Amino acid sequence: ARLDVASEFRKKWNKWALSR
Repeated sequence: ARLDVASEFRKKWNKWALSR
């Protein structure tokens, strides 16, 4: 399964959008 990771990666990227 690549959902737990694919989802976790979205959380780490979200900070980039909120920081940018």
